[PDB]
Amino acid sequence: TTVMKFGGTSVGSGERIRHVAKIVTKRKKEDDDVVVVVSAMSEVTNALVEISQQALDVRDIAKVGDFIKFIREKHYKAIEEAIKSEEIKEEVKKIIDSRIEELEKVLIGVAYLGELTPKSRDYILSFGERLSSPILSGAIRDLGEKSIALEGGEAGIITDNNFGSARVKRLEVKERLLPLLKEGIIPVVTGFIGTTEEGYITTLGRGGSDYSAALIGYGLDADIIEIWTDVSGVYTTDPRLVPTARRIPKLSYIEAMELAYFGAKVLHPRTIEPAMEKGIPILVKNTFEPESEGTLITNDMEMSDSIVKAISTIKNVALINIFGAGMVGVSGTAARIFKALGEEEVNVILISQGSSETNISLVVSEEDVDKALKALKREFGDFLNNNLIRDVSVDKDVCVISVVGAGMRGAKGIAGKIFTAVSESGANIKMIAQGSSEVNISFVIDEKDLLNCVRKLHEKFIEK
Amino acid sequence: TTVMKFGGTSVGSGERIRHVAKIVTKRKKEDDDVVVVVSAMSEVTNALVEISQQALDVRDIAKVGDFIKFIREKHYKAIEEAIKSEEIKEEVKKIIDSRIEELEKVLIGVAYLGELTPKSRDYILSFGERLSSPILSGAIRDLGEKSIALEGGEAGIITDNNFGSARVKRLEVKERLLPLLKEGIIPVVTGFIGTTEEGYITTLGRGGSDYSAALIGYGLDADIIEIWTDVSGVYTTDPRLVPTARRIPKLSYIEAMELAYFGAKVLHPRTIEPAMEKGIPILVKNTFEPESEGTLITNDMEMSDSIVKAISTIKNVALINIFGAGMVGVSGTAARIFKALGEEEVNVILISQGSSETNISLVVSEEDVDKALKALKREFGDFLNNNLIRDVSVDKDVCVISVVGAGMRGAKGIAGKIFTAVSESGANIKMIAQGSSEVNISFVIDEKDLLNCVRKLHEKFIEK
Amino acid sequence: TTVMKFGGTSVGSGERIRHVAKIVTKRKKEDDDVVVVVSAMSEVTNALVEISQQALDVRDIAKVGDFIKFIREKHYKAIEEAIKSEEIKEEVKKIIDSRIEELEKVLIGVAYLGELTPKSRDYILSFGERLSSPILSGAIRDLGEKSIALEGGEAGIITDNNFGSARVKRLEVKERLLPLLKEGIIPVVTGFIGTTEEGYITTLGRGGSDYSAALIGYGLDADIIEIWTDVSGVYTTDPRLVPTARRIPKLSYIEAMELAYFGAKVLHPRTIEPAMEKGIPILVKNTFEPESEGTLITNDMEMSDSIVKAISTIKNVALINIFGAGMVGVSGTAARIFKALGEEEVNVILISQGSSETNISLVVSEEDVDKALKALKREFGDFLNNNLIRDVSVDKDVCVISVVGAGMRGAKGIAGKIFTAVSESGANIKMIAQGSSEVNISFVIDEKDLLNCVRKLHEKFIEK
Amino acid sequence: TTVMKFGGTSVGSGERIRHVAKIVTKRKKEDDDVVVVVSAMSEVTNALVEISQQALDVRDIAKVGDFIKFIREKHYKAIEEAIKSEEIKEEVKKIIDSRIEELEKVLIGVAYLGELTPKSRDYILSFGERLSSPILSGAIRDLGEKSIALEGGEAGIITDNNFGSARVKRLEVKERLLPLLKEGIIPVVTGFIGTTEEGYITTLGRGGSDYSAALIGYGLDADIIEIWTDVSGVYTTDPRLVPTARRIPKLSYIEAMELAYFGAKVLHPRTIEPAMEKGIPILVKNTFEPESEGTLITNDMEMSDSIVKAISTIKNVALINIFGAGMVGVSGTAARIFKALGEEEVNVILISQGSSETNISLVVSEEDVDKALKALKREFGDFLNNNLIRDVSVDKDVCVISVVGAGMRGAKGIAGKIFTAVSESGANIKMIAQGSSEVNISFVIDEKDLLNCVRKLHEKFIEK
Ligand SMILES: Nc1ncnc2c1ncn2[C@@H]1O[C@H](COP(=O)(O)OP(=O)(O)O)[C@@H](O)[C@H]1O
Ligand SMILES: Nc1ncnc2c1ncn2[C@@H]1O[C@H](COP(=O)(O)OP(=O)(O)O)[C@@H](O)[C@H]1O
Ligand SMILES: Nc1ncnc2c1ncn2[C@@H]1O[C@H](COP(=O)(O)OP(=O)(O)O)[C@@H](O)[C@H]1O
Ligand SMILES: Nc1ncnc2c1ncn2[C@@H]1O[C@H](COP(=O)(O)OP(=O)(O)O)[C@@H](O)[C@H]1O
Ligand SMILES: N[C@@H](CC(=O)O)C(=O)O
Ligand SMILES: N[C@@H](CC(=O)O)C(=O)O
Ligand SMILES: N[C@@H](CC(=O)O)C(=O)O
Ligand SMILES: N[C@@H](CC(=O)O)C(=O)O
Ligand SMILES: [Mg+2]
Ligand SMILES: [Mg+2]
Ligand SMILES: [Mg+2]
Ligand SMILES: [Mg+2]
Repeated sequence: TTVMKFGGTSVGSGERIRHVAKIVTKRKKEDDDVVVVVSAMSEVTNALVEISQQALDVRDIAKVGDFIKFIREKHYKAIEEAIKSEEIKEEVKKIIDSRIEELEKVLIGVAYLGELTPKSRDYILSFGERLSSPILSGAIRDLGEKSIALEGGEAGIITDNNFGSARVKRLEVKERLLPLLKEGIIPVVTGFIGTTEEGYITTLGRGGSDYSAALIGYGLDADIIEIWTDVSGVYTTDPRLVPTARRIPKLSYIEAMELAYFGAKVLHPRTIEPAMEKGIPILVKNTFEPESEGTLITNDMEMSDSIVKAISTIKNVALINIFGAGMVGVSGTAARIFKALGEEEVNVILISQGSSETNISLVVSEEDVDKALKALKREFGDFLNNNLIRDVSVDKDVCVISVVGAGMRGAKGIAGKIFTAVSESGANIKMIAQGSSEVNISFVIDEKDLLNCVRKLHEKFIEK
Repeated sequence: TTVMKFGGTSVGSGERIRHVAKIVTKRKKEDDDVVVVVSAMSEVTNALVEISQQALDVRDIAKVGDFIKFIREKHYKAIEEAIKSEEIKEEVKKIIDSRIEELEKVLIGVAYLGELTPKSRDYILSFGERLSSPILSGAIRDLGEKSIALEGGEAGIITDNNFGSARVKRLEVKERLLPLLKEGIIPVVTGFIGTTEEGYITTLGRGGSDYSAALIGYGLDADIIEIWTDVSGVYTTDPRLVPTARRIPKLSYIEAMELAYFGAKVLHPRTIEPAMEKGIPILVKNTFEPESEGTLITNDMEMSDSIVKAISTIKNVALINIFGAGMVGVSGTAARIFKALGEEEVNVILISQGSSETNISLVVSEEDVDKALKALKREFGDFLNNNLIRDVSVDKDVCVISVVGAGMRGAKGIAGKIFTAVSESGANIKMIAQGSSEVNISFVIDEKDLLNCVRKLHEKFIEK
Repeated sequence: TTVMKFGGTSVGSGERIRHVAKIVTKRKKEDDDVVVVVSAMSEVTNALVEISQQALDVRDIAKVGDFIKFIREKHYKAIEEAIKSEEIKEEVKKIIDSRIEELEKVLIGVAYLGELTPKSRDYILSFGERLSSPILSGAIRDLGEKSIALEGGEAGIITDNNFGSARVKRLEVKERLLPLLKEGIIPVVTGFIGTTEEGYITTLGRGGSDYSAALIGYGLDADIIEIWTDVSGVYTTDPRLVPTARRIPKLSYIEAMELAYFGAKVLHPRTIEPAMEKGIPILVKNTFEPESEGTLITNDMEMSDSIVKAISTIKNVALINIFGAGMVGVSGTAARIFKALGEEEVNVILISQGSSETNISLVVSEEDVDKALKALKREFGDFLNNNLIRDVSVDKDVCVISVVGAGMRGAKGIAGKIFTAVSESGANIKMIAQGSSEVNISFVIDEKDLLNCVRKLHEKFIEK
Repeated sequence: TTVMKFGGTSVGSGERIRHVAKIVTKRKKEDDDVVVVVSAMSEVTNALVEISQQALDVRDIAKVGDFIKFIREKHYKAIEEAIKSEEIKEEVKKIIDSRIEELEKVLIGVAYLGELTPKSRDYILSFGERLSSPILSGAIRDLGEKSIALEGGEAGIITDNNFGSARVKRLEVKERLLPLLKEGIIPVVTGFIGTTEEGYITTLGRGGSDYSAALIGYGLDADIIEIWTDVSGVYTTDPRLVPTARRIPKLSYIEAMELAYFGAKVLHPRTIEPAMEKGIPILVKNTFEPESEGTLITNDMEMSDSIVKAISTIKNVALINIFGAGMVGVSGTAARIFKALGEEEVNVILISQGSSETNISLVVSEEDVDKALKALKREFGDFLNNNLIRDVSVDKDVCVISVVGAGMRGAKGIAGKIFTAVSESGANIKMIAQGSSEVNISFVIDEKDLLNCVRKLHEKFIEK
C-alpha cells in the first residue's frame, strides 16, 4: 500500500498534472494499492486567502468576478493540457463548473453580509484542492487507469470544528478507501481538508496536505508515505536561500519533526507523528527529478561527525519579553501567563526563563502578537505590592534559527561551536533554548542577520 | 540614617560580638541614627533546624535537654566574653533564660505531640536571633551607648502567615523605630523574623537577615544599608571555592540581584528589591577586615572588558525533564504544568522549551522534587489520544552555573566564549537559559563538574 | 433637559408617528432641550427576528424578498401618512431605501452562508429602529422644528461585544448630543442599539429602548426621563390580563425595578438603575391618552394599607430542581452549580435551598433549559461516594408570580395572607422566595393557574 | 443482627451503665448477633472541649490536673457502681488509667506548646468514648456475657483527615466485627470516632455517635439499628421546650432526615443516609422507659390530616444578607459567593434569592460568621462599574424554624396556614425557603420569638 502526495508546484499546470499522473500510473505497476493525495494548484490557495479578505473588507462584486475568471481560466487550461480524451475533459469540466458555481455564490454571500466566519474561510479555502483533484483523477483515467476524486472528510478524516486548524478526532480511512482499492481504483484524495462530525468542511492548517498523506497512511497501515515536492528530499537547509545546500539521504522521525517544526517547509510538522507511531517510512521525492533517491525518514538514527546535520529558520515570529515584578514566584506567574496565552490560542514556539525578576522570554507566531497582548492585559490588568507583571515588550523584526542533529543535547562542545559561529556571522543572540530536545538547539537573532547567520552555520558544519 | 546588619560568623562568639559592638559604636559618631540588624550566632539556626526534626521524629526528651545545655553554654560564654559590666551581664542573662525556658517548653511540647507544624517551626527557629540580639544590645550598652533589643514584628515587619517563607505585607518601621532613634537609642533588631497580623512569629526564609536589613532600610528611608559579613564584599565568585576570587568594588542592583538569586550566598536575593526601588545604596563589608572598601551596590552600571564579571552556582537543585505527548500545544500544556507546580508551591529556577514533542526542561530546588512529581501526577493522572504528558524524568546530581555581567544579553560573541569554555572544562551542558535577563546566562551541568567548570570560567574571564 | 422615549405601538403607523411628533413639539415649548428615543414600529422587531431564523434555516431567497416588500410597504405608507412636505418625504424615503438595500444584502448573505452569528443577528435587528427613527425625525421637521436621526452608538452608547445583550461600557452622550442641542436640534436616537469600541452595531436586549432612554438621561444629567407607551403608567397588574387593574400614581425606584424585573413589561428592568443612581425621575405616560398623570418614579416611598401594591408575572420560565447526593456541603455544590450555569450564561431568576439532601430549586428563562442541562452534565458528568449531584428534573409548564410593595419584608402577617390567597385561587405552590428583597415576594405555580392566581391576588389586595 | 446505640445520659452514671448492660443482655437472648455503640458519659465531651481551649489559651498546668481528677473520679465511681466482680473492676480500672495517662500527657503537651491543632482536638475528644466503652463492656461481662471494647477505627470506620468532622471514606465493619460475633462476643464500639488511613484518631462531628451506629449497621447489613436515648422516640417537637409534645410512632427516612438536619437533636442528620440506602429500619427508644414502642423509621410514608407532623428549630445560626450591585447576573455572582464560602468550609443551611439587585439571603452556622465575612472580603475586595457585591449585613439574633411532613410541597394551602400561624405568634419572618424539599418548609425569625412561635405552630397543627 502506497500513498503518494503531490504539492502545489508539482501540479502547477496541466502539463505537470499529466506528468504526475504518469508517475502515479508507474507506481500502480509496482504496487497495486495506490492512494493519491493532492494539493491545490500552485498559488491558488493564496489567491483564495486574499479574495476572502477582499470580499469581506472592500465588498466589490466585480473584483469577485475577476477572481472567478482567473480560477476558471487556470483550471480550464489545466484540463486541456493534462487530458487527451474529449469525453473525460467534458466530464472533468462539469465538476470544475459545479465548484466554481459554489465558490462564486459563497464569495458573493460574504460580500453581501460583510462577514467572514472561520467556518466560511475553511469552506472557501477547500476549493483549491476540490478543483485540482478531479483534474488529476481525470488525467489518471486518461492513462487507462481507474480513478475517482474524493474529499478529505469522505476519505475518512474527521476533525473537531476548530476551523482554520481543526485537529483530527477520528479516522475511517480503511472503511472509506478499502472498498475502492479492492475494485482496483486509485483514489485522489484532496489534501488539506477534513470534515466535522456533521459534514462541515474543515482545514488542517497551511501546508496541511503533507499531514493528510500521513493520516491516510496511518489509517491504511500503508507500507510507505511518499512526499512529492519540488526538491529532492530534505536538504541541509532551504536550497532557495543557500544554494550550496545538500540532500540528506536518511533522517530519523524526530530529526525531521524538529526541522519541520522549526521551519523546513518541505514537511508540515504534523506529517511525522502518525508515520512515526506506526513505523511507516516517509520518502520525500522531487516530482521534477523523479530519479533522485531523495530522503528516507525512518526510525534509524546515525550521528554525524560535525553533529549539526541541518539548519532551519522561521521568519514570521515575534520575540515577546514579559517583565516580571520581582521575586514573585516563577511557576505561579508562569501559570497565569500561559493560561491567558492558551485561552487566546496563542502559539508559542520557544520559552526561556532565568531571571531574579521573574522575567520570561517567549517566541510567538507574529500574527499572534495582538491576541497575546490582549490576553495578558485581560489577565493582569494594570514590592509590598501583590502585582506579578511589570511591563511587556515586543520585537517583531526577529527570527528563530534552529540547528538539528542526532546527538545534539549530549554532544560535548557543540553549543560553543554553534554560538561562536553565530557571533562571527555578525548576529546578536536575543534568546537561546537548549535542553528540552534531544536533537535541537534554537536561538533568536535580528531578522536582518538571518541570511548571513544561516550561511556561516552552513559553511562551518556542512561544507567545511 | 544607617542600618548595619551583622551575620552569623560576625557574632560567632562573645569576643566577636564585642568587636561588632565597637564597629557600631564608631558609626554612632559619624551618623547619630543607627539601627542594627543581627543574625543568630554562628551555627545555631542549623542546630535549631535539626533539633526540631529530632523532637518530632525520635521524640527523645533527654536529647532535647542536651540541646538546651549546648545553647545555654554557648550564649552564657558569649555574655561573659562580650560584656564587662556585671550589672549588664546579669540583665542579659535573665532575658536569655526566659528564652531558653520558652525554647525548652516548645521542644518538649513538640515531642509530646509528635507534631511540628510550619507555625511551630518558625517559632523555634526565631530563638536564634532572639538569643543573640540581647547580647549584642548589652555589649553596645557596655560601651556607654543606649540600646534595646527588638523583634522583627515589633520593629514593624508585618507578614502574611505562610510560615517558613512569609512574604512582607506591610511596614511600620518608621512608627516603631523613630521614637527610639529620637531618644538616641540604637535598636538591635532581630534578623530573619517578622510577625503575622495577629502577632504570630514568622521567618523570612534562610539567609533572611539580609532581607530584614533592606526592609528596615526601605522603611526608614535610610541613607545606606550596610551588610557586614565574613568576606570583603561581593567577589568574582565564592572565595571559599576559588581562592583567586577578586573583590568587585562596584556592582549594580540588577547584577547583584541576579548573582544572589543564582547562588552568591553573601546576599539573600530579596535584599536588593527594597534598596533598589528607593535608590538606597548597599555596602557589603567584612567584619573581620573592617578597613576594606568592600562592594558598593547602586544604580550605576559599567560594562567590563571581558563582560562576565562574576560566577555563581547553586548545588541544591534538580533537573526535571517533562516529556510531552507530541504536537499538543505548548502554551496549553505549560499552563497545566505550572498551575500544578504553583499550587504545590514548587520553586522553579529555570525554564527552557524548544521541542516539537512539547517537552520542557525545568530546574527546581531539589527538596521540591517530591512535591513536583506529586503535583504533576495529580494534574495529568496516567496521537489520536487527548493526553498532554508522556513521562517525566529527574536528575538530582546536577547544578546551575550562572554568569553575570552588565551587557550580557547584548554582547556579541559572549555565549560562544562561555560555552566553549564550559566544554573545555570537561562539563556536559544539559540546559541553557539566555534571553530573559539583561545581565545573566545560566546553564546546567553535572554536579561533579561544578568546581572544574567554575575554575575554567574564572580563569578565562577574570584572571586571563 | 427632557428625554422622551416612544414605544412600538406608539409609532405603529404614520398617523401615530405624526401624533408623537406633535407631543414632542409641544414639549419643545416647555423645555428647549429635548432628546427623543424611538423604538422600531409596532411588530417589526418580531418580523426581523423570524426572518433571521428563516434565512438561516430554510434559506429561501424569495421568502426574503417577500419580507423586504412587507417592510418597504409598511414604512412607505408610514412616511406618506406622517409627513406633509413632499421635499421631506423624498428625503426620508431615500434614507429608508439605503436601509432596505443593506437589510436585503445581509439577509441574502445569511441565506448564502447558512450562518447567523450573534453579530449578524444584532445587525439585522437594529434595522427596526434605524427605519423608524428617520420617519419620526422627518415628521418633527415637518412641524417646523429642527431634527436629525441618530444611532445609539453615535449618540454615545458604547457597549462590549456580547451580541444579543451587550452591556454598557461607557457613555459619551454629552459629547455627542450637547453640540446638537446647543444648535436647537431635537435628536431622534434609535432605541435598543449601541456600538462596540470598533463600531459594530449591538443590541441591549428585548425591550431595550427603555434602557436607552435611561442611559441618555443619565449621560445628559437630564431633569426627567419620559416613558411614552400604550397604557397610562404602571398599573396594579398587567391591564391586558386583569382589566380592573388600577394606575399607580407614584412608585419608588426599587418598587418599579422589582416589578419590571419580575414581569411588568412596561419598563425594561435596566431602565431604573441609571435614573435611580442620579435621582432622575421617570414619568411613564400613555401616548394614546397624553392627558393622564401616569406614574412618577422617584426616591419617595409610601407604604400602602394592604401592603401589596402590584402583581407581576413571567410566563416564559422553567423550574429546575437539582437533586443533591445527600449531606455533601451546600456551599461547595452550589459553587459548582452556579459556576457551570454562569459559564453557559444561563439566566437564573430565583433560588431556594433548604434541604438535607443538598437539593436546590432554580427558576431559569425557559429557553435556557438546554444550555443549563448541558452545563450541569459537563460539570458533574455521570454516600461513601464522592459525587455531589444525584439527578435533575425540569418543569417548563410553570410561571413566576411576584408581589411588590413598600414594606413587604418587614410587614407582619403578609406572607400568610398572600399564600392563603394563592391557595384559594386553586394554585399549588412549587417554590417560594422571600428574604432577599425589601419589597418583593415571588413564588412558582403551574402555568395553567396563572390567570386565576393573579385575579384572586388582585381582588384581595387591590379591589377589596 | 442488631446494633444498639446508647447516648450520653443513658450512660450518665454507673447505675445507668449497668441498666444499659441489662438491656443489651436481654437483646442477646432474642438475637445472638448484637453490636453496641456507646457515647461518652453525660457531659464529659463538653468538659473535654472546654479543657482543650483552657490548656491552649491560659496554659494552667494545675487546671489540667483539676480536670484529670474530675474525670478520674467520675469514671472510678462509675466502675464501682456498674460492676460487681472485683476482678473485672480491677481490669477496667487499668484500661481507664492508661487512658487518663495519655489524656494528661496530651493536655500538658498542648499547654507546653500553646498549640491546639485540629488533629490534637480530635485526639482529646475521643477520650470520652474511650473511657466509657470499657466500663460498659465490663458491665456486660459482669452479667456473664462475652464483650470487648473497640474504637471506631479498629471497628472498621475509615475516614479522611478533615479533623473535627471527618467524612467516611471506607468501611471494613464486616472484616473487623464478624470474627468477634462468630465467637459470640458483644463488641462495644466507641461512638463518634473513626480512623485515618494511617491510624490517626478522628471525630465525626458533634452528636456523631448516632452516625456511628448507622455506619456499623450499614457495614454489617444489620436487621435493625436501635437508637437508645432519653426520650421515647421522635416527638412532634422538642419535649423539653414544649412539654405537650407527642411521640410519633412511625416516620419515613426523608421526614426524619429533614427534622434531624433542621434541629431535632435526637438523631444526628447523618444517621439516616446509610440506613436509608440499605432499607435498614431505625428504632428510636428511651433507655429510661424501655417499654415504649418509640419511633420506627422506615420507607413507609403516610400523610397526616393537618400535614405538618413535626417542628424543629436551630438556635445557633446567623442570617447573612449579601447586598448585590444591581443587575449583575445572579448565577455569576452566586458562583463567586459560594466558591468563597465553600473554600472557607462555611456551612450554609438555607438560601433564598429573588431580587433585582442580586441580593441573596443565607443562613449559616453562627460560629461560621467570621470565616464567611473573611471569605467574602477575600473574593470581592472593596452601575458602569464592574463590581458584583455592594455590602453585607449579619444578624446573629435569629433562628431557623422548620416544619416537616409527608406531603408538604404538594399540599394546597399549607404555606398560608403555617405563615398566618407564625404571624399570630408575634413573630416577624425574615426569610422563607420552600420548593427544594418534598417534606420541609423552613423560615427565619428573631431568636426571641422562638418559643412562642413553636408553641403556636404546635397548637394549630398537632393539638388542635
Ligand atoms: N531543509 C529543507 N529541505 C528541502 N526544502 C526546504 C527546506 N527548507 C525549506 N525548504 C523549501 O520547501 C519547499 C517545498 O515545500 P512547499 O513549498 O510546501 O511545496 P509543496 O507544494 O510540495 O508543499 C522547497 O521549495 C524549499 O525551498
Ligand atoms: N560572590 C561571592 N562573594 C563573596 N562571598 C560569597 C560569594 N558567593 C558565596 N559567598 C559566600 O557567602 C558567605 C557570606 O554569607 P553567609 O555565609 O550567609 O554569612 P552571613 O551570616 O554574613 O550571611 C561567604 O562565606 C562566602 O563564601
Ligand atoms: N404592571 C403593569 N402596568 C402597566 N402595563 C403593564 C404591566 N405589566 C405589563 N404591562 C404591559 O406593558 C405594555 C407596554 O409595554 P411594551 O409592550 O414594552 O410597549 P412599549 O415598550 O413599546 O411601549 C402594556 O401594553 C401592558 O400590557
Ligand atoms: N423532635 C424531637 N423529638 C424528641 N427529642 C428531641 C427532639 N428534638 C430535640 N430533642 C432532644 O433530643 C434529646 C436527646 O438527644 P441527645 O441530647 O443527642 O442525647 P443522646 O446522647 O442520646 O444523643 C432529648 O433530650 C430531647 O430534648
Ligand atoms: N493548499 C494548502 C495545503 C498545502 O499546501 O499542503 C496550502 O496552501 O497550504
Ligand atoms: N539565621 C538565619 C537567617 C540569616 O542568617 O540571615 C539562617 O541561618 O538562615
Ligand atoms: N426593539 C425593541 C422594542 C422596544 O424596546 O420597545 C424590541 O422589540 O424588543
Ligand atoms: N461525644 C459525642 C457523643 C454523641 O454522639 O453525642 C458528643 O458529645 O457529641
Ligand atoms: Mg508544503
Ligand atoms: Mg547569609
Ligand atoms: Mg418594550
Ligand atoms: Mg446525640
